[PDB]
Amino acid sequence: TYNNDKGLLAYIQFLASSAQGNTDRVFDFEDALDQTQMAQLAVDELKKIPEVNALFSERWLPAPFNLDDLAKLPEGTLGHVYAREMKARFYKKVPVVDDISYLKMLWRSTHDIYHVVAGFDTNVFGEIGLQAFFLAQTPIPISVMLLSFGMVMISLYQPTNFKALMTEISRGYRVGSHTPGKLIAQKWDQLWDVQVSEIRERLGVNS
Amino acid sequence: TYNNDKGLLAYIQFLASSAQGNTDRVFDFEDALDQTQMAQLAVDELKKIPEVNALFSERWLPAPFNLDDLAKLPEGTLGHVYAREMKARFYKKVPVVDDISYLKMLWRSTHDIYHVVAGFDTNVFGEIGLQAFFLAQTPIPISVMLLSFGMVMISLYQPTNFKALMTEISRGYRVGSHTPGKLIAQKWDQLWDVQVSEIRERLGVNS
Amino acid sequence: TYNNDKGLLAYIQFLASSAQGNTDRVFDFEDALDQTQMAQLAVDELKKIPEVNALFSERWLPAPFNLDDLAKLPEGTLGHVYAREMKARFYKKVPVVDDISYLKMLWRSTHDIYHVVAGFDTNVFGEIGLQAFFLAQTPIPISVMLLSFGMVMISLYQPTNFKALMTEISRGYRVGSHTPGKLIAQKWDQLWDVQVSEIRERLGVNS
Amino acid sequence: TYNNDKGLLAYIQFLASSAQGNTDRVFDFEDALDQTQMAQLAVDELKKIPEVNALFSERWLPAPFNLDDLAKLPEGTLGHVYAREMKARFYKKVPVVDDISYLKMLWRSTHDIYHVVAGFDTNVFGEIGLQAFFLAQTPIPISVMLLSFGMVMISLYQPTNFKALMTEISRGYRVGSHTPGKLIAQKWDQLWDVQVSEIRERLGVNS
Repeated sequence: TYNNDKGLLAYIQFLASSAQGNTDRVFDFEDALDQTQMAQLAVDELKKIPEVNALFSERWLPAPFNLDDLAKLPEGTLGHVYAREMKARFYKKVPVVDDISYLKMLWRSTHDIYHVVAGFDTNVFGEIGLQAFFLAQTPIPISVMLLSFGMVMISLYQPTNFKALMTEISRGYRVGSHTPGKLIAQKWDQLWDVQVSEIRERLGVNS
Repeated sequence: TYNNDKGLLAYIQFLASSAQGNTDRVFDFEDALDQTQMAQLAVDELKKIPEVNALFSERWLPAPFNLDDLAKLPEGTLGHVYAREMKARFYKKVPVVDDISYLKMLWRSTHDIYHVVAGFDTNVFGEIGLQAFFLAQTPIPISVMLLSFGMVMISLYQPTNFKALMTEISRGYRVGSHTPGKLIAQKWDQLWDVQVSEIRERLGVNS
Repeated sequence: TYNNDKGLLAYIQFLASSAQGNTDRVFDFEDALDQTQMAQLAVDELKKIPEVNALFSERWLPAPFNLDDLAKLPEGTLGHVYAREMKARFYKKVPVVDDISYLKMLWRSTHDIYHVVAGFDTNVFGEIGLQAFFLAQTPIPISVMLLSFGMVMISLYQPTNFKALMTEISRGYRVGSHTPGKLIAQKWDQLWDVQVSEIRERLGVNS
Repeated sequence: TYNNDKGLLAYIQFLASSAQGNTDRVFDFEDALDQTQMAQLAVDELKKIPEVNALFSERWLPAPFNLDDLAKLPEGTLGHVYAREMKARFYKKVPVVDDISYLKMLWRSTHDIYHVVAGFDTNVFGEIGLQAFFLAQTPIPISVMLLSFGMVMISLYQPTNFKALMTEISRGYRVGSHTPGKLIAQKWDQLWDVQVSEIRERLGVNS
């Protein structure tokens, strides 16, 4: 019923293209994983968590925001932190037709907020660190693929930075494993005016 | 000075062949990684640990053993445990010409003993668990490649067993990170007559 | 001095992506072949034919045209035929910095004219047939890659059309081998007002 | 009903391994193509030629021979020529269970004789030329794959020999297209005592 071999072909494509813009390569890969068994299983397991199943039922997606208005919010709030680093540094839209296309949209609309709450950098290691945190909480295909990819590309092309990469991966997974409050379960558009330290405390980043 | 692109080609070869005996596929892959920068770096970092550098200097390799004589040793000894499970279930030999060909031989001669001391099964998950333990202690290219491979092949082809795979990977890395006594640093041929619990205690598997 | 392994990675990327827009995939591939030895050798061999070496000296590229003005030319002329089928059915620009970036631009600016003079369809088989005609005359890396790709993708995914593909490939090569007048050597912008039958006669398509 | 994606994975495996014994790599690849649609279609099309369909009915395979006894035959006979060059320079056996396993065995048992009758060298280019002759007569998946592979590996890794490769490929295809007597249709074990010139005349190599 599922074409997993096309998932492997998509991963081989991803590894090979990266050995030669960069934002669209991940979207093309993500799309190729929709046909796999892990795509359906991820949806089946997320729908087992009540607050996540509610978002699937509602088809919840964050309200549009103006970066300039977010920047005008208090000093340590989610809005201010996100906007300040967006100006210092938006995705491929798909029609929501089923559970898989919904999860894809929920992920794309919200995942760039994750690293600010989780406490990871916008750099390569920070992004691999964040994936390890997500995988520890709620495993989805792209997170598994991006972790393996990360490990392979750093050890092959920049092995002098492998220890650093493993330090972020282990920290990410460890912290994510001890965070009961799932990132994916949050209605982010309602947290722009809330302190980042307060959000971390609500999710129980320490715990 | 290093051909890393051939390392990526070797990994793509490995992923693709596995999607179709199995022992020789890993040896061919291992050999293809000798040309990479990570191969040299692994040697450079291992030689920084005194007891490991001594084995490189000596060109230490384990003495030949007769499985029947090992089985005749006491109940809980390394020899007895290894032999009992070998009979219930030997590799590609290369001439030792340099540091990389030495490490390859040391690895091949001894790595099948590792899982009995580390406490991992001979199955697929047990082997991926063991790699995570080794990577936590002394990172070498094959261990990184086999971890990524594991993660990708299970999530693509048997995703219903991904949680189980992550459970072994995390346990492996966690235990390995808390084991000061390096597996690679041991003169295994001198431990056949020593209790497994005693070896685990010497290496400080708990710590 | 050349990275050929990256050429193989580009081909693997191309095959794998083509097993899942389509115009940019060929450009990305073409670009990845610039680093190979065949890229330089193709330039070295083309520069051995005087008429071609003349365009390399001038860094000749076709003058801009308005499709509506070309359509207004007499019945059987190159301009009229091209425009009529363009309306019934433009590329990635690169700065001309050397002979490889030059040949890439010459190819992209002019190759869509080739099929009208050569007599091949705009469809998949017509394009693979045209590449066979081009490889018979003046071999360049993309033609070789596009031919192999063609053969592999049809035999793997649509084998019921393999006989038809081999009919276009052999016709293309045969006709191209018997055409002394090289396509690549022509200053196309000077032939818009010339009959297609006259151009075919000048190039000696029969011969 | 067929897994074509596994055929593509097998080709990617083959290309990548060939960028680093060599006899078994082709057999593993050949085996991976049995699951494709082209495998069945090749059998369906071969069984449409009566002389071939006769061998499919008998599941004909050549009788065993002693190389020393073949060498003792007259000067220009098939036996003598084959044996003389075998001594100057045998395969993976599979149980014949269906038409695909049959064609695989017929191919492996007899294909080394082909080059002596067809007039191609035992070298790399001679083998690629022979496959072109075979594809012109009776197309089977391995020939298509071996042709594409050939073209890609020479243009990527030894482009200075591409002209020579295209000379053998076009000669092979041209000669094969003009040979009515199919190689695959011959009961070779009955021709050991027949002159090579006589066999070429019977098959109509010129025609």
